[PDB]
Amino acid sequence: TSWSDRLQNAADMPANMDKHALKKYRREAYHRVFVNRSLAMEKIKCFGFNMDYTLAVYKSPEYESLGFELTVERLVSIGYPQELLSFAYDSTFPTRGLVFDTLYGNLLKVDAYGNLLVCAHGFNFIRGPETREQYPNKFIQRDDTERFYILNTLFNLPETYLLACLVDFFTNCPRYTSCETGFKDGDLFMSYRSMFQDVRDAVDWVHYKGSLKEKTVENLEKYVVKDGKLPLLLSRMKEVGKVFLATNSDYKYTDKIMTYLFDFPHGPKPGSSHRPWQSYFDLILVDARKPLFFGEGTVLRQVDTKTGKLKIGTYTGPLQHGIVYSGGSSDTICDLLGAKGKDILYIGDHIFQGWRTFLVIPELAQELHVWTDKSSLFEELQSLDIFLAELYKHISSIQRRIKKVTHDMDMCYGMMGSLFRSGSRQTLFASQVMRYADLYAASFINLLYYPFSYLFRAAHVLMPHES
Amino acid sequence: TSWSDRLQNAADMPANMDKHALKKYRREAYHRVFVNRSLAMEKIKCFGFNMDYTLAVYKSPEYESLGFELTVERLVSIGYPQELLSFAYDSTFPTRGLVFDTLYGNLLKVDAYGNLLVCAHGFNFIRGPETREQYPNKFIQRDDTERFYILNTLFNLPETYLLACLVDFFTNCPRYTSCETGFKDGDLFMSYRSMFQDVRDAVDWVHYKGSLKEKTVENLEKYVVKDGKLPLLLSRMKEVGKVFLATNSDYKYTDKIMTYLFDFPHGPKPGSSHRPWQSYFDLILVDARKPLFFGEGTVLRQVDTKTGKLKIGTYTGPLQHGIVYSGGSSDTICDLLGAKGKDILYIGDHIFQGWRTFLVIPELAQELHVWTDKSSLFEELQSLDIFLAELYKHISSIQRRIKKVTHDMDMCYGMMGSLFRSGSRQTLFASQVMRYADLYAASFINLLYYPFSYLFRAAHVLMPHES
Amino acid sequence: TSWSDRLQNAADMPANMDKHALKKYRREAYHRVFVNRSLAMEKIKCFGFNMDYTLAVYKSPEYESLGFELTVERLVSIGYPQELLSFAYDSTFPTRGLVFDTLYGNLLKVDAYGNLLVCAHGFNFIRGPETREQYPNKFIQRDDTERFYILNTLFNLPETYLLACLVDFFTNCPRYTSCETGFKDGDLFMSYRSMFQDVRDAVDWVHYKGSLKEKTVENLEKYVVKDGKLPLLLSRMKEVGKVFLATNSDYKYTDKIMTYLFDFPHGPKPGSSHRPWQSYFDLILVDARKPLFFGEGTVLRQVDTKTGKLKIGTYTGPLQHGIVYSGGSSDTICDLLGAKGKDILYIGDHIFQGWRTFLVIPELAQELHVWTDKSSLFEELQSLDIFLAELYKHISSIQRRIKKVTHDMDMCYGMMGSLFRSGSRQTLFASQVMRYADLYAASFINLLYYPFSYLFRAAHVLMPHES
Amino acid sequence: TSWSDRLQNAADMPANMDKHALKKYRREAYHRVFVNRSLAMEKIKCFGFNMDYTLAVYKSPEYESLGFELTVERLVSIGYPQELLSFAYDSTFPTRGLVFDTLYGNLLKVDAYGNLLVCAHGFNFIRGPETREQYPNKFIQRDDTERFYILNTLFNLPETYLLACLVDFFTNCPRYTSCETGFKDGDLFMSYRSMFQDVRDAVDWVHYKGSLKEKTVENLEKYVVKDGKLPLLLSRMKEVGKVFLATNSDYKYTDKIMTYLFDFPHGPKPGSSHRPWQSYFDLILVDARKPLFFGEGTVLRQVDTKTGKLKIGTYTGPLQHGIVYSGGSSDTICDLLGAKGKDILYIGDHIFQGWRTFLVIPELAQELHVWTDKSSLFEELQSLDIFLAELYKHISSIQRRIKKVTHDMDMCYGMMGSLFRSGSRQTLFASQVMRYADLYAASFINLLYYPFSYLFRAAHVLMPHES
Repeated sequence: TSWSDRLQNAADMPANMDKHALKKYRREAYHRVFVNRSLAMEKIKCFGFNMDYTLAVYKSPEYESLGFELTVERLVSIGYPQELLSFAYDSTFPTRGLVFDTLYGNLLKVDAYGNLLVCAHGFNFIRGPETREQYPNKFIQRDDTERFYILNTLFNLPETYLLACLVDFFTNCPRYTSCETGFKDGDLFMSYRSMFQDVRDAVDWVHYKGSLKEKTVENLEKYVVKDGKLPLLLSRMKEVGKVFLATNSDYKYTDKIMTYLFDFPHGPKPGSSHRPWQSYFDLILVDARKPLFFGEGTVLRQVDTKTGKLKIGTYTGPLQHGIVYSGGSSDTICDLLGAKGKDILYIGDHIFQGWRTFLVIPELAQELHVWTDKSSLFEELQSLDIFLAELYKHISSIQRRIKKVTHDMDMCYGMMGSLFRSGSRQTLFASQVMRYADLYAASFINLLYYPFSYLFRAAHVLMPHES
Repeated sequence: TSWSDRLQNAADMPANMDKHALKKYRREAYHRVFVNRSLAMEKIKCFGFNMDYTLAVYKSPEYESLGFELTVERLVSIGYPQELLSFAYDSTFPTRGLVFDTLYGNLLKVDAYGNLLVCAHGFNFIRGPETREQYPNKFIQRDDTERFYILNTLFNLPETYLLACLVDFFTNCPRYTSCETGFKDGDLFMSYRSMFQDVRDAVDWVHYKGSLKEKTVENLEKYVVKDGKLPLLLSRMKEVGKVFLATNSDYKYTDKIMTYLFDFPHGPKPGSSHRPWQSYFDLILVDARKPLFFGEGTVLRQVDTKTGKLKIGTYTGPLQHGIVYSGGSSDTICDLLGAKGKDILYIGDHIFQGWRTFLVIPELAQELHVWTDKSSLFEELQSLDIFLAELYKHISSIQRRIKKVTHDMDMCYGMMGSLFRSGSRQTLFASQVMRYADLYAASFINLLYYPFSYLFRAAHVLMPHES
Repeated sequence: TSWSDRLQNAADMPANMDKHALKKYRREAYHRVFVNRSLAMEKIKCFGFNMDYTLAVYKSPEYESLGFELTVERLVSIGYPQELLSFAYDSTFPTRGLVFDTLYGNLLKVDAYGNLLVCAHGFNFIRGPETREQYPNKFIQRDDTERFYILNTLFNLPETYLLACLVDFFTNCPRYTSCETGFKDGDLFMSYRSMFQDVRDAVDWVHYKGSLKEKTVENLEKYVVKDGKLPLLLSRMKEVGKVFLATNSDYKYTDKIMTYLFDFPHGPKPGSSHRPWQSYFDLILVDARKPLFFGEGTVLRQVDTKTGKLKIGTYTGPLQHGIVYSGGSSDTICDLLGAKGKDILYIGDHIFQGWRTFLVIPELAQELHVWTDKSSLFEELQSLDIFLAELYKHISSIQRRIKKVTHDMDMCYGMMGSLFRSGSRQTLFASQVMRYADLYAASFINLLYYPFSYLFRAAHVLMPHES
Repeated sequence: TSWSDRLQNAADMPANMDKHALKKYRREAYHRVFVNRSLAMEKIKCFGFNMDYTLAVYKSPEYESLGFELTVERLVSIGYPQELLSFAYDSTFPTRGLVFDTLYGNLLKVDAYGNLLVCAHGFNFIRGPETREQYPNKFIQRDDTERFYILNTLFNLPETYLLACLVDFFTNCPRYTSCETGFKDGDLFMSYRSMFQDVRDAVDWVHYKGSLKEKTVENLEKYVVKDGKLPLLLSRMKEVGKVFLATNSDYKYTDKIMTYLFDFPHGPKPGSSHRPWQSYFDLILVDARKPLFFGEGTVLRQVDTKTGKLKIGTYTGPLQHGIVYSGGSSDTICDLLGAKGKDILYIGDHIFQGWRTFLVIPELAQELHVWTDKSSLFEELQSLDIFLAELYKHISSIQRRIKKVTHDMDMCYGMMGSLFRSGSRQTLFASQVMRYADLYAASFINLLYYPFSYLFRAAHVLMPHES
């Protein structure tokens, strides 16, 4: 069961909206909204949305698999060897948030402080003594952005796997000779950095210039989760505040996707008349150019919605319906909606004054199921950790047991472990979720199970001396 | 009782070094080392020290009071009105870590996200509706470094108070007319920013060009804590690894201070021969120029210890005793000591690859005593917070009670509240301690009560969905 | 007669290489190499070449006209009104080096100090009092790169004209209302900056993603000057040093163009066997990414010349023939050729340690012919200028005569005047030629008329007090 | 005869102000204003002045000699060896504008393109083959500001000489061993960069914290040129526009100096009543902080002229007399004077929108006298250069004669040659004068010999192809 199977299983449920129905439903972890920082819902005046992996949850492993194959085909088409065509996408290998080391050709899982949790070269997992040869203190400086690339997004999933496949292919194929920083074909030296750049370029091309969008849109049932509860949540939000869409996609793609997502023989609830997806938003903005959108942005433009092209000129005046914007900035959205900063909840799949944030983490659906299965393994980890400290206070192969249990726990998630941790150690990714997302969940649909004056309450944080 | 009275009270204790003596002593909060991130002491190869507020704990309120009066006298001497001489330092007003808003002339206490916890203009505490006139969402952007200055250090204590005294003086004196961004004397407009810059300049002058050092050094008994347990801890550290000093002070000041700190009729333990302070360090570095020291540093120089002046030339070769360095960088120290990054524990009073860190927070001695007195007040705060969320889930003047209890709790610390929080809300400062200090305590002497293979163990951190 | 007609007329000449034939030929201005800074040819070890407008001189006005029409068609295709299709390229309007002011929608000709020489909004030439309304001291700051874009290159010729056509169209068409900073279509405001960005984007697209290259290469006789003297000069250079090509074009385009340029029934001289264009270069580098090429560059790659695609890997070793590189940097070229800086003459059409520089200015052929026709007009300008200063030393409508003669002289060049001056005032462009080009000429073929040990001699420069 | 003897000789002349008296006086080079760029004096609305080396011309070699000795004494006082006290300042060695290479300890004279004209290590002049060992193409990159320091100002004269004295001392003294990048005293290595930084620090200290100002002001007759024609020129300027002073000096120093400069028993002309120096300026600004003054500046303050200290507050309103400002910016001056950019002539000794510029070059007085003596030597240089090019066109020891004559010409200026050239090659400094100074002269007093509607006329500049 993929995480998107879990989302699609819950998506097939009709909404029972009775008071205690919604109450007993948000006991179940997969349907809860988790809280890093308290947030009074009653004080939210606008709800903003990204499209991709937020409203439009691409099905897994199919969509990753499509991205992977189109990227492989782009690499072959620009000169990569034919053997690449025999790769097939394996959803059990990649974990989101890995670091690619372009110097050595390794994928690294790290904590917030640069400590290495997992190191793999191709499909070989480096450990202990041999890791320290390339990572002296088992440490990487993540802000050496010229060397290390953080594979942070869900669109980075196929290329996470592809990079491993390639290092493995060049490392094991006898045409090639392995080096520390790349590989030779006869006297021809190819660095892992050049190779990483070709992949990155090929992923960009598939998205901006290749057939990814085209192939998605011809089979939306295969590639995109559809949930009848979407128009219901959005119409409920529009009762209590304004709703907006800000997406990086162009207008034609957004329209095709959004039309599919609202394509039910009904509107908010069954039995009601269907309405156009545009009717659910007070403001629709495409070609947003995030993350630049959140800074200086680009000039505000306006789409001719019959042609999908930009108008010559932009409607100057106040917010009125019918209009679709393009570019601009998040500050321009505030001005148009008449609401600033903490009055705004922005719901998206990516971790980037000051809007409140709801982070959708689609993997959380499967992570939650494994987490509860492993509870014993984690509890033992805590005990060993506690007992180890007891020994040092005043033979001591508790360390090897700690190493063993940590591996076992991790393998249940896939080869690169949990998104959020390796054994008792939190990932870079988990720390950034905690620092940057006020609220997070497997799906934003989970908001539907809470009343709109709900006070989301974070646990009181105490310093070590306060506890 | 000042925090430095607490440190000086514990400093008058001889060291009972029996096994269970040290065990039962580090139950008591004021003598514990607190742990943000686990640290195996057995793996530490070098211990590094800042001098000021670390080895040399300046007595409070006397030292702040000396800084304050010399700074006031500098301002008068450069053209400030005579009424400044009737100011007297009040240790109950300043809390460390306040933000001075140079636009409006307010001191602000803030959380890590920019939310205003406390706003005071002079000695008037702005609240609710009137705060929102200048701080629209009750929010400041701390990284607008041209407007906001964070009064982060213990040397900033007198000027925190001085800035308040000045705004209060100009605001209430009838020679002057108040404006939003400063004040007039007839047609003469003086901004709060100019005024803040004069104070900052005057504090710098007192330290670098005035009589602060001179007045300290003529009365060390009045201004500096002396603790006979210092040579004992340091000699214990030198048994298990290397010890170094890196200070911003010049050689003559360091020598005067360090000689006083080792001035006992004995060495490590009573009954042992006294030794020079220099014998306790494998490496001594002065004129360090922190924080530049931690980056590119400056060229490595060497002090002629009979004159206190730089030698022409620097000893190129390996670490040998007798030598005192000047300038250089933290990377140069690693090279000389033959140990990198996580092998090093650096002990200092200020929050700035990668050395482990022990943060000395002298105020923690008094904060800990108030914390335990207020436990009831905090517990009520938690209950109200929890009960408030219960109401919103489905008249509601729980908010006014929350506002009231928060004030009451805060006033026990002084007018600007606790260093670490305002009621249930953590300060910017507390967050930075948690992010940047592996270990922290009221005093580094607390290390003496733990065995040198101790494993300092942080609580396992769980994400909201893991708990 | 276009400048490229002049180049093509001289290109139809066979080379008479007798000693005094070449001597009497380089008396004639159009065949001379002009010298800003002395250069001993005997000391040059390598000759480097850009392709475009250097080896491959695109015919004018045809090539500009092709660029213009493909750019117009791109704008219409993305939403610009149909009336754009009735524009036709006018080679008499643009002068190279104009500044587009994106705030006001004006083309400006300026001197090196920011002084306005010519201001045109669409096809209306603003003068005197009305210029000072938008340019207070008749001055622009060229390094305000967000506002002002310098239309420096020969590829900028069509868009120089296009920008004028567009401002004129929107200004005179009654669908639209004129504003200071753009224009309205009803309530729709379009800024000149947005409009400039669309043009710039459309020019980029025509070059990188549209049919410009395709249409060039299907009719090379119409679009590119062919000169039988090219292989002769290059073979002469290869006798005395190394020859290299560094171009931004990809391999397939370069090969098509370069094959055409060497397509004669003969090699260096008539009667000799034809050889491949590649045989004339010790080093060939494509996808150079200038100007980044001159700094950090990109990784050095290698082209598979049978497919036109990059090889996986790059030949590590010393320079050997057969190899074609891609990317890299100018420092990598030096390493490969074994010659640095002043040992290298780089021949190109664009003004960008330290290679010597030969600047090809194709317009110089027509500018030289007008210059000599206007000699009287310029001489009068000097006299009026001198006589004006005589009056002020001690009614004075010498200023209006100076204004009149300056206009008359300028109109002989086209509407925006000479590339190098407006009357007695030198352009920004002329100053940059003098500062940055050691040698310059209408064509690099002019090198053929000088012996290869020639000492190019600049006039001794004297300061005003030395003269 | 020093350059300041020449200025003081002309300063002893009374002003004969008859029409043709002033006409025949500005035939003589030493009394002319030279013109790089034309400037209509009739269009100038404000005249701005720096103080130092502009209004206050420090006598040479005395003032350099005072700076030198106080700097030497500062170095000894901070640990430099006693032998430094036996240095004596030699005004024949330094030429302004030399580059100190902190890597190798050489002074370099360079042209605008980085070409080495003169290289000296201590007092040894490196030539030919041995220069190329450290400067591969005889070239330095001046914008490598971490390595190369340009000794641009007249205050840099003593330290130019001092740096040479020191390299010579450490190189020839047998306590020390020479290295490529510094020198050893036993095992102690001292780099030339550290040594350069100590000198630079010591020069700064002498100026800001030592006795330079004090020693100047106690003997103004010895250190500062006094010219009775100063009040006359300034009063003439104030007839036709506004006059302002912007200086980096504080108020007390400025007042002492300016009082001395106006200390005559008369005002503008003999026979007229004396007036205070302040009466000659519409605006007086001290503590200007140039060059920051020309950018963002610092806050505008106001001096209490009875105490010399800053007022608390600044007079907000329009320009009125009596007021003395401090800090601020050049934009603030424009606002106060009601005149922008090209309406302003700024007269100073240093080469730094857009004020017109008059550069005072005190050395020009002696340079002009040598220039005319060497006219033959330069004319031969031109002939050899021309004849050399004639040979290469088609044994050739014209090069050694060119090398010889160039040396001979140069030695007439002092050991480091002319400020403006080495033989036929212009210095970096000469190029910057030509690029940045509209007008220049040995003294600004030269303005007195031109009528105030004079049109300063630059020679028409032609490109090589236009001539």
